[PDB]
Amino acid sequence: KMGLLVMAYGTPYKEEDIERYYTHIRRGRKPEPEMLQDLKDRYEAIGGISPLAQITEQQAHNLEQHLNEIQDEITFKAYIGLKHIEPFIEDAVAEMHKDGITEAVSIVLAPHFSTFSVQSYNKRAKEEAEKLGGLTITSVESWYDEPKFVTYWVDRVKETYASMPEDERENAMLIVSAASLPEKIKEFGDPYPDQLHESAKLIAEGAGVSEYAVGWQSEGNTPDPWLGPDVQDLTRDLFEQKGYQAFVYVPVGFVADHLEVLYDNDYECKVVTDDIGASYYRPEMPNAKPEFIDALATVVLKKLGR
Ligand SMILES: CCc1c2[nH]c(c1C)/C=c1\[nH]/c(c(CCC(=O)O)c1C)=C\c1[nH]c(c(C)c1CCC(=O)O)/C=c1/c(CC)c(C)/c(n1C)=C/2
Ligand SMILES: [Mg+2]
Repeated sequence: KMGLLVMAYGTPYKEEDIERYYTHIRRGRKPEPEMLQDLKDRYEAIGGISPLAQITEQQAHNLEQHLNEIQDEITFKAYIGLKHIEPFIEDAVAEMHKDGITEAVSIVLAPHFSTFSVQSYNKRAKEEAEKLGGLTITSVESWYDEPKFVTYWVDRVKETYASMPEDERENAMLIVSAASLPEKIKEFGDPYPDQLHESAKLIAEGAGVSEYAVGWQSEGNTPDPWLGPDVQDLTRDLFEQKGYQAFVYVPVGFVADHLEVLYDNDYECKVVTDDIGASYYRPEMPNAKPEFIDALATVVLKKLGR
């Protein structure tokens, strides 16, 4: 019986939880009334918060079921650990420990390694396990290069391009993005930026797309600079330089239909394309599709040498 610790940033399960989620992200400070209202507005804008938290649940559940289905050596038990939403990462480890689990494999629902989004989760998780004792966690650190994951996006892209009208297919620009982070991660030699660039190349060459670019999105609002250029500005600058008739957005850094994709892409990036008279394209996110789950299953099994 092995533990399967699945971690992610987290999304509120109920609208009544939006505020605390914000506080947690703001590290103890409740958001300003307007600031809070502006987040609530965005969730409504995309159809409600309700569906979002369910996707992460289905991903972990399906991953557990598939891993236990494709091989008979190990029986996995999934535990969700989130950064800003209960069950928190430390709560999930505590529960694995309480349940008697002595060995566990963890994986973050973000393909690129970064200090802020993968290393900090693994660290928090392992430190809690050590404090409890008798629980050893083996952590997946990056999987953006897993061929089945790359293939997933390559196929979604080939399809989008093959469904475009003639004019666009010859004047389209592919934008591969991930969640931006403070530039100070460089102080730690964080390869996050490099992994994104490689992720973009792998997908572009796989789909046979030659015109593509790398951008960042969803940066937080702090006094420090964040990884740029932002997808919105990148789209404008690229249009100004070649007048592309279409932009295809691949938020490879994200795995589900969350706020960053449904809003920051489907709304804010479409605002830019609409403004410049270009079509907007954004292939389906992995969510809990079997093709994606099989990719994660292979990633976990490989980490275990199986
Ligand atoms: C899911 C994509 C993502 C998000 N944040 C990070 C990532 C990887 C990382 C991060 N977001 C960050 C940080 C910490 C930056 C730091 O250490 O200063 C990381 C690693 C926080 C941040 N994020 C935001 C703010 C305003 C801040 C600063 C909070 C403060 O006032 O202290 C904004 C959000 C929000 C809405 C609350 C979301 C959903 C969110 N951030 C941008 C997205
Ligand atoms: Mg924003």
